[PDB]
Amino acid sequence: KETFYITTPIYYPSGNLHIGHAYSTVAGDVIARYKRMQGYDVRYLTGTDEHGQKIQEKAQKAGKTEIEYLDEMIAGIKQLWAKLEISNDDFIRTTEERHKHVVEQVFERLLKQGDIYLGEYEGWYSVPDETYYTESQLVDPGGKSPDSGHEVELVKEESYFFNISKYTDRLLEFYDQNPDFIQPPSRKNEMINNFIKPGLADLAVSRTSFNWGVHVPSNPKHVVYVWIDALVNYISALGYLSDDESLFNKYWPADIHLMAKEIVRFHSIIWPILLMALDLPLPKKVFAHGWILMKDGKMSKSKGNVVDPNILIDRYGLDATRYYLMRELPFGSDGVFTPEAFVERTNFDLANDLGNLVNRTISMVNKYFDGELPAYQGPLHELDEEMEAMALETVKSYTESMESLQFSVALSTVWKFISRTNKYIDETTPWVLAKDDSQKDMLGNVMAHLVENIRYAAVLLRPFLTHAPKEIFEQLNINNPQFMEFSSLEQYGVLNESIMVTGQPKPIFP
Ligand SMILES: Nc1ncnc2c1ncn2[C@@H]1O[C@H](COP(=O)(O)OP(=O)(O)OP(=O)(O)O)[C@@H](O)[C@H]1O
Repeated sequence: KETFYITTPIYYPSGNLHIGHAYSTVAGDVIARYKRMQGYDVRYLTGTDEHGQKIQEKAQKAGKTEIEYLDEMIAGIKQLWAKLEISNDDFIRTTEERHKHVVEQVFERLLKQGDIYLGEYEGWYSVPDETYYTESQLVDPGGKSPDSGHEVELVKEESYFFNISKYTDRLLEFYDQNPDFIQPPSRKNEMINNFIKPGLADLAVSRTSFNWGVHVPSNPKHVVYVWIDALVNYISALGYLSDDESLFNKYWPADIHLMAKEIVRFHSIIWPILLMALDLPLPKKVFAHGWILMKDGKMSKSKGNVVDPNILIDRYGLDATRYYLMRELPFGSDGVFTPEAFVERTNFDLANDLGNLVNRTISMVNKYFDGELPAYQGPLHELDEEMEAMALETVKSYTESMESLQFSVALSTVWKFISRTNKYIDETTPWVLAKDDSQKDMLGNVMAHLVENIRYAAVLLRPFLTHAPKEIFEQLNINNPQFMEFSSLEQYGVLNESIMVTGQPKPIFP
């Protein structure tokens, strides 16, 4: 079987994870499940970026040691992914020796090759802006930020520097060979002012001002700078430079690195250059989504302008939480959270459109045939040929949207099919057919189309929702695992033996 490897970013446990982090991890989970259903050998990784001054500060901020603070935070994150039913195959932590050893190895290798050299970084850090500046960029100079008005802090410390400019021609050559590397196309607007043409400055890849992180074996006063440390997670979790590299050679290069837009530059410039320096294959694709916003900007874990996903899961359930994120907030833009939109998505799309349809269909199969669904014969009603064609086009359109990670467009397309199946009841009028004994076949045909239409939706929603499709298969009494796969949607009319549906149809209530 063909392999597929997808990653989220390793999240910085500086606070509790909000719904933006949930979107990222659910989005990657949707693809993982989707790819497993297509017949790929999938590995899906997530994790925690546990080193840095920022973690060292947040442990200070919560008046506590480094490793005690983290253990408590990592427990909460694993509990969240458990509650979200994320099908991640592994959880990488940068504090683990399996990661650390590889970072140490990589860093000493770059040292041996001459790629890195000892020096001093001198610059101007704006405390509010969280961005470094040169002295010429300062306003009223020891000066003000050009972006804001806050005066800057002078930062001088020993640092290793990585000669990245020599990989410029190979990087530009890689972009030419892989013009669709960054998806969606709007996200390579993050590559504006990239400095590749005029010349990339040597990157400061270690700190001496703090001591929390991966220490450089040659010079332990230095700690490896957080971004090269963090990016190693994608290859270290597969056992790169360990005594078993079987996962690395099976899954690398990664098919998708998933993220939000603000780390496209890091994943598109620094990460391929690092891989080039190790003579490793480059990632296939970078998929970057937008931000969930509030009323004071992007949802931020250090700021606290957040919605806790535990609140949404506890109150409304898992399916409503997962559906809302994927449907309401498109991959290719930013989006505002509101409690209004959440209940509308929950009640109108899930409980009504899908939930009514299932209840209506089972109620009529119980009423007219005593639960005994007649087998699919063919498109016997005059509308069936178009509707069966629509079902096939729904799967094809769904596929196109899913391959480009347009999750809201895929779900929107699925919901047009669900709505049309509700309208199919209205315009066929089974209750009227049921009065005439001579129309029993047509009535059977109509019920058969309703059940098959529902099965199409349920299969397509398996990557998105973990409970409701399973609940739908149980009530309709589709036990065969074959009828739950994508391949069974390739031709309409799967159920050609009669089926007994449930006698006590409960609400699906997704
Ligand atoms: N508002 C958001 N919308 C979507 N994704 C988000 C959001 N915030 C964080 N993420 C996800 O987390 C990744 C960034 O992880 P990070 O660890 O920095 O959390 P943070 O909230 O961005 O940081 P900070 O702690 O500085 O606010 C993004 O690339 C994205 O995957």
